[PDB]
Amino acid sequence: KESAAAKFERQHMDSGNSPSSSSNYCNLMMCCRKMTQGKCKPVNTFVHESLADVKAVCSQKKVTCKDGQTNCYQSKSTMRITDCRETGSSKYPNCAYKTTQVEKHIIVACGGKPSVPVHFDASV
Repeated sequence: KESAAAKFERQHMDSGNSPSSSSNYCNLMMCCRKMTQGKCKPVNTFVHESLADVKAVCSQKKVTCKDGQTNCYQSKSTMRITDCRETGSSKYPNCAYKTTQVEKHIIVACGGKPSVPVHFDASV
């Protein structure tokens, strides 16, 4: 019975800067949050930075996304994301995730008074 945001965050703001590894965080978080149910997540972008800033990003700069949908917000600065993907190897229940470390502006979706980020659009 989360306000969406908290769960969205735990699915996305993995947290803690770490410019290394890749696969480890990818599979670890998915396992930890047991999102490796019925079918696993072919793509998901894991943020590894100050969760406090995410709530600020939400309340920083609206950008018209590649649709003009929601009211998506671009981060102040480029943040550490580990862009997580299932390799052409992932075989549920033997799911196999691999991340791509990139420093890009997360594009988050804020709402749900008091305004908190509840979805993600993309990162650039």
